[PDB]
Order: sequence, then structure tokens, then C-alpha cells
Amino acid sequence: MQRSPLEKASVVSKLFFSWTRPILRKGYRQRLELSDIYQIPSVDSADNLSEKLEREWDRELASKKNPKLINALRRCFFWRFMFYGIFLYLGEVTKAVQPLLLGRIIASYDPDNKEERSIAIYLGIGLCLLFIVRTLLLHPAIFGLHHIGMQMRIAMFSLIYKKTLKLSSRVLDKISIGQLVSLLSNNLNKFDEGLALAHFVWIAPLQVALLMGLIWELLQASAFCGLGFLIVLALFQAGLGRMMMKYRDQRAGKISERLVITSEMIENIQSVKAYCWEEAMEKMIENLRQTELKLTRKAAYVRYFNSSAFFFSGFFVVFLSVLPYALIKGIILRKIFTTISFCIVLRMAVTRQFPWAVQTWYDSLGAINKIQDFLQKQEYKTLEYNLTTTEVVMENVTAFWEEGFGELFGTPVLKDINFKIERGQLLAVAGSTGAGKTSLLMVIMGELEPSEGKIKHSGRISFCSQFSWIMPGTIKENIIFGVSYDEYRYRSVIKACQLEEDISKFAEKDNIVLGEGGITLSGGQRARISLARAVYKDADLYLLDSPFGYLDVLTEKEIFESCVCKLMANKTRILVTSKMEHLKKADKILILHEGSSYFYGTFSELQNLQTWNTYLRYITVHKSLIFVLIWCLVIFLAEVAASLVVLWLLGNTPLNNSYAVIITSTSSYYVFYIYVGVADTLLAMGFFRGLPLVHTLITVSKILHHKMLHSVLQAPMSTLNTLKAGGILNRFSKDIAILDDLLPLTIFDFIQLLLIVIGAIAVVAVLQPYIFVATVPVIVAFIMLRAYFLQTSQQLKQLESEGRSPIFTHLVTSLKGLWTLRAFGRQPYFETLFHKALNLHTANWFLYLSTLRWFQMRIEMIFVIFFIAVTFISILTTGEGEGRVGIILTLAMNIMSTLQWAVNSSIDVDSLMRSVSRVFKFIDMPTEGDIWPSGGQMTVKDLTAKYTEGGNAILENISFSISPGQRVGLLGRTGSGKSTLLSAFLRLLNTEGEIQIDGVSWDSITLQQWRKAFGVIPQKVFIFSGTFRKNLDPYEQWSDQEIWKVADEVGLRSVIEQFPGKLDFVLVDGGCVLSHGHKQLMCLARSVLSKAKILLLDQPSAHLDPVTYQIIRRTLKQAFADCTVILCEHRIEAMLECQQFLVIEENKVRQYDSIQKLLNERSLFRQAISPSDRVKLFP
Ligand SMILES: Nc1ncnc2c1ncn2[C@@H]1O[C@H](COP(=O)(O)OP(=O)(O)OP(=O)(O)O)[C@@H](O)[C@H]1O
Ligand SMILES: Nc1ncnc2c1ncn2[C@@H]1O[C@H](COP(=O)(O)OP(=O)(O)OP(=O)(O)O)[C@@H](O)[C@H]1O
Ligand SMILES: C[C@@H](COc1ccccc1)C(=O)n1nc(N)c2ccc(F)cc21
Ligand SMILES: [Mg+2]
Ligand SMILES: [Mg+2]
Repeated sequence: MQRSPLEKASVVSKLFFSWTRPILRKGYRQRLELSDIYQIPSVDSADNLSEKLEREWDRELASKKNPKLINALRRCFFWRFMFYGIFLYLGEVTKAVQPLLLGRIIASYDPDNKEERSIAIYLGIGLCLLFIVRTLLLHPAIFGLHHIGMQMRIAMFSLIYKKTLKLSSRVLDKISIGQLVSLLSNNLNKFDEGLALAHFVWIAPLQVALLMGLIWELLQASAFCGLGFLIVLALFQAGLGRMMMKYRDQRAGKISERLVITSEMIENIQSVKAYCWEEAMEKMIENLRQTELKLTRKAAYVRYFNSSAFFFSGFFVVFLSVLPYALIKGIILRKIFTTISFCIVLRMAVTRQFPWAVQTWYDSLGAINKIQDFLQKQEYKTLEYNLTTTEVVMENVTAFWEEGFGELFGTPVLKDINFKIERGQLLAVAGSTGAGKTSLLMVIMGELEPSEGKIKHSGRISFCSQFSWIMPGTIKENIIFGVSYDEYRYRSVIKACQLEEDISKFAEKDNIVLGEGGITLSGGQRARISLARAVYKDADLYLLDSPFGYLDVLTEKEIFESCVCKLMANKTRILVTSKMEHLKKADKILILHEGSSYFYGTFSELQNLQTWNTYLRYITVHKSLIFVLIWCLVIFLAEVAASLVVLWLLGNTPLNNSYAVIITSTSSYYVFYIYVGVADTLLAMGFFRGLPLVHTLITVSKILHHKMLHSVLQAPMSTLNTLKAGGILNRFSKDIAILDDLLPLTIFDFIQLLLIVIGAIAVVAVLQPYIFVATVPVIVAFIMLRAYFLQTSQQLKQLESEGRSPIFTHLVTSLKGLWTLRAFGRQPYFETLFHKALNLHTANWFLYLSTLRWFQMRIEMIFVIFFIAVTFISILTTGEGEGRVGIILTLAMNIMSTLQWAVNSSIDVDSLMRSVSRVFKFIDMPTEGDIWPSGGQMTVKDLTAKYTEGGNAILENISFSISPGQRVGLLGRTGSGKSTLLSAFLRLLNTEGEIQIDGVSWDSITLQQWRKAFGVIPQKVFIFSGTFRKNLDPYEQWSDQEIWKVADEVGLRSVIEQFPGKLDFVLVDGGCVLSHGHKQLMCLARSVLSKAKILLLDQPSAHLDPVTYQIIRRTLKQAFADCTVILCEHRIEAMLECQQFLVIEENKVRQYDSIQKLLNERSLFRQAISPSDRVKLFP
């Protein structure tokens, strides 16, 4: 990584941006490769800014009574803000006095002998130097302002992340991903680019005053009437501005809901596609989009009228400012022209520079105060005592989940529990489902505040949750988890959890690539990775929270009698089990039941007791756009014809008449100038030509989003597995926020500027031909630069924009699995691992900005050089009478200013349309594309499954047959592909082989009609945000009587009744309110509703107790009376019912008709069954 030459650069390079040149030199010819990007300047490393801002912030917190963040931000950046403000003030004043020189230079052309014929050269010199000072003084201030904005935003983001770790657990459920992702996404670009207009809040007044003086020297007593009209205009403008903000704070409440639905949708699309939930999800998403569109539509209309104020107030202001004086005394055309040339600047400085400045100030303060509110949130205070007697004590505790019951003190989820544990002794807390075992572990963690009672243990702790969590990276890094690696300890850990065979099964031996959460791995490997992590880290206390669920039985006995009982035989271990073998081995027992310590003691006591293609694809996608554009062009043609006839009539005029004092020496070259000064009004857009354009643009954005989603969802899984979660969150947030908010106005402004320039040039060329030849050497000079620039930026924006994802995809995981992350106490590690991604995105965005500002330098210097040459050639070549050529040049380069503005707008439009390019990238994704299920008799021949195209053999040469209504139980040691075969039944992943189902095959039936025959309860439960009734059946086919009768079969009464909204309670954060077993029962009910003839059960009993499990087998007898069942269990007890057994081994299936021959065939499997079940199998 080469160090940025910004640190090593001369002052001329910094004031001219000559050091950016190597990037464009490398980029214009060949595509950018990923070493050319410079390392960030040492100033804007996240650490320095974060430390500076946090020190100022916490000192300000300590000092003041009501701390405010904005005071610390001021104390940090105000000086380098004002040092730039003075330069911007000078560089905008230098636009007030330019028309002063310009008017007299224009006055010289007139043959009658004015004194100006001597001062013409001095005026030209002053004008030349004035332009060069403007160029050297304006842009560097803009770049520095953008740089300060960037630094501020970086420090704020790092502070946000530093807060989102110490955030108290009781608040997490309230705040979902939507708030945070919106608060970063909306800020990212707007708050950075918006610190160039922060000054124009106090620049606009002064400038206006300075203008209202000079115009007053021209116009004695009508400039005040013009100013009154302008003040009315500014009040109307601020009124529209206030109206618009009320139409955003009602959208920002639902953007988060749509974002969270989309994230939950795409993270586990596995179950979504398995269930054939395609249309209901689209209906819900578009239902949200409808309201969001109404709000965006109204906001867009309001924003449109705001924009037109410049373009359609120009004639009105001048008319009402020069009617009275002309009426009373008359006007020489010099007065009218200089009034126009001042009125342009006045219009600009009090129509699009004041209101946008106050807008950006309102919005920046709103975001800052929202962040300040965020930082005022309850902090989880830790009392982990390093001093202890190596003895863990817990006494008389009770806990409350929601804070209201906490303060008001519904039963608590615990009460009056107590235990005491030595060092070297193990507890085994076992509870029937819903008792609160995980809640007890959380209370031991202190993450739940005990409403009353006493806790004490060592400060050295480790954790292994019920639900696994896998941060993206290598298995080696994921297991070590930010510790100095060791050969011997790591090898011992891998020897205990017996990961050796599975780790040898992968292509890369030890370290592979795991995505967010790691769908790439199975369930057993994931749980055992988590357990290995909990074993590796060294501490005085261990909280293993039921890691023995997602495994077979032989692996269970091996791991439990080599790792828990043998490897770590001296260090305290809390164990959550549901097998009598553990309790027999257990040293003390605490059996919970419904939040009550139902039994405590010892097992002996227990026995005793009992790119231009996108430019077209965007437009042609909807016909309304083409119609609007065509009709607008026709209207413009009519308008330019009207202007043509007006100038034709006034050209052939045959001239007491003091209405307009006009003379032949002045007329022929002042009428054209004065018309071109008012071109932007006669060619403006009214409320009859503009509104359809904005409406159609918003409609097109909606259609684009809908198509993008419908193409993402039905995409094949092999493609989907490659892309991350950030690569969808980033898109669905930013690349639709842009297509809804910024584009439908920026493209409109571009259309307007292009249209105005074209019309003015056309009409003036028609009346004066040579001006065309006078302009062309500049326009062809313009595009030549633009086409050279775009190649750099056209390739760089992507290289930066995708760089956003390493932020979001790192924020989600840390937030998703915050609990273990804070459990081990590894905050600094993730702090640095986030700062790295932030510095990456900076190394992209900063250099992109430093290239755009350079192109502004170059474009305005092209204009200035042309302008200096024009003024020199023209004034010098003025003759004793009727100087002609100078008029021809100066009119052209009066047009050139607006044309340059149009070029800048065009660059901005392209930089935004990158977003539409990226969305069309997603839309081009491949497509996986009497009662039929009579008996369900199934036949599979020569099946094999592949995850990646041509990948390794996960299965090979499978074939079997299932008679109708004969449940076959499938089993096999973990990591052998049981879920693989279940998934490959649905041909989700790419397949090979042929299946006959009661006289039909795969080919003879369509895909969607094929998946209708099955019903699935996947290994990964799936609960989005919504109500119970909507969650259980989004299609809404069945009455609440149906739901209520099923909800007693599945034994869900005691879960619905305790919750306030029976079938109408809202669910948040993926059902985090519910437990695990309740989620399992919920999904099983969701499969009972969809009565399918052939059904696949993928581990219906994951962590359930021996008691509640009865319901499972219960709903297997009366409920599924005859339906064919593909049941994939691990607990051997659930295999007593099935008639055939399919054992999966060595990537092949072997079927047997019984159990005895199976078990004698594998001797090592025999000694693993518990005696209570071994007697059941062998009578
Ligand atoms: N995050 C939560 N928010 C609200 N209530 C909760 C939450 N977690 C648990 N509960 C309540 O606590 C009870 C069980 O707590 P907990 O989740 O610890 O049981 P569990 O051991 O996970 O259940 P299982 O044995 O099925 O795993 C449930 O009745 C549930 O209503
Ligand atoms: N999403 C995935 N991407 C790549 N490979 C996968 C993926 N899922 C599974 N595999 C491969 O399939 C094998 C295990 O398949 P599968 O997940 O069906 O086992 P399993 O029976 O589900 O395990 P368990 O007993 O934990 O349920 C592993 O070797 C793994 O490499
Ligand atoms: C599109 C117009 C609508 O008005 C008319 C349309 C046709 C004819 C007459 C009037 C507009 O929006 N205008 N016209 C202004 N003179 C103006 C000033 C400030 C502002 F915010 C908007 C403004
Ligand atoms: Mg649990
Ligand atoms: Mg499984």
C-alpha cells in the first residue's frame, strides 16, 4: 500500500490538485487495479478522530449539567470551519463586482465617444485578474470543507460503534436494525457533501445587501419593490421547506420496518423458498411501498416548486424592479442590461443558496440531536469481581424481562432460587421447556438485572449459547477469537470436540471462508465449533448452555466423556442437559419447572426421594417517461418558435417615445443580450410541464424496485449463497433511497439546463449565425474533458460504493451475536476490526472526492482561459466605430456560463445513475426454472447432489423407494448430509438423478407446482416481524377457529395466553421474545396447517425436554394418520415408530426394514443408548 502523496506534496500541488493526475493516467487507458488506490492520509485514521471526539465528548459530559454533543463538535472543528468560511466569503463576493466591470466593458462597444474608450484596457485587466483570483480562491475552500465533513462523519460513526457495544440488554429488543442502518445510510453521503452549503446561511444576507446597494445606485427607488417581492419569495420558500420536513418524519418511521422485513427475509431465504412463500411476502413489501410512495410523491411535488423559483422568478423580479423608474423617466438599455446582470446573481444568492443552506442546517442539527439522543441510553454496568474464593454463590434471586414489571414490583420467570458451587465441581441445571434455563444463565451473566437477590463468582467467564453464532472468517480465527494462538492448546481442543474428521472433509484442511453466520456449514459442525470456542478460552467459570442438542448419540457420549469430564476436569462448568446419563455423572442437580426451583440436591438424594445502455434501459422501462419527454420537447419547440417570432418582429422595428430609449448603435447588439439574460424564464418549466415528469420518475423507481426484488427472491440458491448480507442491505437501503429522493430532482435540473442552453444557442444562431462558430471551439472543448474524466470516476464509484458493504456486514453480526461478544469481553478486537473497514471505505471515498474537485478546477480553468482570451481579443480589436466581433464573442461566452453549470449537473447525474446501473445488475440474475399426490409412493434413482457447480461429492449414487403411508426414519452421524438430502429433495440446490412420484417425474411437472406437494419444518426456524396470525399463515386462508383448534393440538395455549395480544401481539427481532422450544412448536404448527401428503421433518425435536417431546409423537399419530413422513431425527427414542431406517454413511444411503439388524451391524453405536431407551429397543 503506497502512501498518499498528499503528505509529500508542494503547495502548488495542493492548490492545483496536480497530484491526482497519476490515478486518471492509470485509469483512462486500462481498468483500475486494486493497488493504485493510495493509503489514507495519516490524519483521518479512525483511531485519531475517534479518540479526539470521544475525549472532548466525555469531558463535556462531565462538565455541563445538560450535556450537548454539538458543543463538543464545535469545540473540535469550529476554527478550521471559519478559516474556510472567510475564504468562501471572499470567493463569493468576487461574483458581486464582476458584473460591474462587465457592464462597462459591454458599454465600450458603442461608437459614440465615452470616457470608457480609454479605461477599457484597465477594466479588461482587472476582470482577468478577478476571474483568476476567483478560480484560485473558491474551489480549495470547497475541498477543505468536504474534508472537514468527512472527518466529522468518520468520528461520529466510530463513536456510534463504540456505544453500540456497551448498550444494556433490556434496550436491544426495543431497537432493531432499522434505526441504525437508516441512521448511517442517510448520513453517509448527504452529511459529507452538505458541508459546502453550511456557510451560505450567512453569506446570502451580506451578498444581497451588497447587491441591493449597487443596484440602488443604478435604480434609485424601485430596487426596494424588487426586494419586497424577493422577501415574499423567500418566505414562501421557507414555508415550502417547513412543509417538506413534515413529509419526511412520517416516512422515516416506516423505512426501518421495510428494512427489517427485507433483512429477515433475505438472511434465511432457505425456509422462505422451501415453504413456497413468494406472493404473500411481495404483497406485504409492496403494501409498505405504497405508503412510502405516497409520502415521497408529496415531498417531491413540494421540492419541485422550490427548485423552479430560480428558473421562473427571473422575468418577474426584473419586471417589477424596472417598470416604475422606466415609466417615470425612461431607460437607456445599459441600465436594463446591467440590472439583468446583477439580478442573475441576486436570484442565485437568495433563491437556491439561502433556502438550501437553512435546509442543510435543519437536517444536520436533526441528525446530530438524534445521535445525541441515541448516546443517552441505559448502559450495562459490570461488577465482575476478580477477587473471589473460587466459589460461585447465587441467593434468593428473581427476574423480570420487561422493565414495567421491574418497576411496579404476570409471574416472574424465576423466583427464590439459590445454589453454591465449589471449584472443580459441576452443576447440571435441567428444566422442562419454558422453565428458564437460558434465563438463569443470563442472570448469572448479569446481562439480566436481578430484581432482588445476590450474585457472586469470579470475573473470568466463558459462554456457549443455545443458538450458535459464527463471525465471518476462518475456522482457526473463529475458534481462537482474538487470542495469541498456540499449537498444543488448539490441538487439544480439536482432539476433544473430535472435529478432526469433519475438518478433514473440507477441501482446505483447517481454515476456510465462512459467510455471515456461516450457512456454508451444517448444524452439528456449527454447534461443535461454538463448543470448541467455549473450551479454548481460559477462565475460572464456564457456562455451557445446552450445546448437546444438534448431535447424534455416539458423538454425544464421546464428546461428553473426553472434553467435559476429561480435558477440563478442574474448572467450574455449568451444564444444561436433558439426558439422565448427564445427571448420573452430574455432581449436583437443580431441576427447574415453570420458573420454580422444583428440586435441588444430589442424585443419590434423587434416588432416595422417588454505460449508455442504462441511459436507455432506465427511460424505456416505462412508457410514461417517453411520452412526457416527447411532449415536453414539442412544447419547447413551440416556445422557441415564439421567441423566434418575437425577435424577428423587434429586429425589423422602424425605430417622445421614452418607454424604451433605444438607439441604432446600441439596439442591434443589446436586444439580443437582454433576451439571452432572460432566457431561463421563457424556457423554464411550469406546473403543467414539470409535475408529470417527477410523477413518472417516481413511478419508474417503484417499478424498478419491484422488479429487482422479484428477481432476487426467485434466484437459484447456488448464486445466492455467494453474496453476503451487506450486499443486500446496502442495495435495498441506499440504492433505492437514491432512486427515490435525489435522482427525480437532479435529472430534472440537468434536463432544464440542457434545454435552456440548447434553446438559447439555437435562437441566437438563427438570428446571428457566426456566434455558433464562436461557441463550438468551447463545447467540443468541454466534452473532450468530460469523456476523459468519466473513465476514472465511472470505474471508481463502484470500487468505492461496494466498499460500503464491509461496514454494514460487520455491524449486523456484532449486533446479532452481541451476547457472546460481550461475554468473553472482546470489545477492543471488534473495535479495531470495524475501524479497519471504515479506513477502507475512506481510502476509496476520499480519493473519489479529491478527483471530482480536481475536475471542477480543470473545467472552470478551461472556461477562465477561454474567457480571458475572448475579452483580450475583443476589447483590443475594438475600432474607432461599431466594434462588432467583440459582441459576437461576449454573447457566446455569456451563454458559456450556464452551459458550464449544465456540464457540472451532468457529471452529478452520471455519478448518481451509477445506482440504476447496479440495480440492473441484480435484475439480470438467472432463473432456476384430479389430485396429483395420490398416495405418495416415491422412487429415487441415481440421485446425487452438488452445492457448488462441479463441487465436491456431497452425495453419490443414491436410490430407494417408499411405499405410500409408511414413515421412514432417516439418520446418520453429523456432517453426513441428512439436511443435504432433505434439501435436495426440493431441488433447491442443483441436482442430478430421477424421481418418480405416483406416475410423474421432475420433468413432467413445473417447479412451483412440484414444490406444492411437500411440507417442511426446517432445521433453521424462521419468524419475521408481525402478528401471530400473520406469522402462522400469511396467505390468510383459514379462520381463527382453525388456528385456535390447531393451537391446542400443538400445545401453544400457555404461550399465546400469557402474551398480551392473543394472535395480534407484534413480534420483533425475529421472535427474540419467544424461547427456542416454543419456536419449534410454532413451526411444527405452521406445518400442520399446510396439510401435505408427503412431508419432510428435519429434526422436529432439537432441544426439547423428555416431557414436551411426547406432544411430537402425539401429533405423529392422530394428526398425520396416513401421510408419508421423511423424519430425520437424532435422538434414538424417536426411531421406535418408523418402519424403515435410512442410515447415511460414506455419502451413500443404506436402508433396513428393522432396528435390530441395524444396531448389530454397527456395534459401536450400541453402547451409546441410555439404559432407559436400551430396554425399550431390546425387550
Ligand atoms: N427475550 C425474551 N423476552 C421476553 N420473554 C422471554 C424472553 N426469553 C424468555 N422469555 C420468557 O421466559 C420463559 C422461558 O425462558 P427461557 O427462554 O430461558 O426458557 P428456555 O430454557 O429458553 O426454553 P427451552 O427450554 O424451550 O429452551 C418463556 O415463558 C418466555 O416467555
Ligand atoms: N451451505 C453450505 N455450503 C457449502 N457446503 C455445505 C452447506 N451445507 C452443508 N454443506 C456440506 O454438507 C455436509 C453436511 O451436510 P448437512 O448439513 O446435510 O449435514 P447434516 O446432516 O445437516 O448435519 P447435522 O447432523 O448437524 O444435521 C458438510 O460436509 C458441508 O461441507
Ligand atoms: C411553476 C410556477 C407556477 O407559477 C406559475 C406558473 C405558470 C404561470 C404563472 C405562474 C412556479 O412554481 N413559480 N413561479 C414563480 N414565479 C415562482 C417563484 C417561487 C417558487 F417557489 C415557485 C414559482
Ligand atoms: Mg433454551
Ligand atoms: Mg440437522
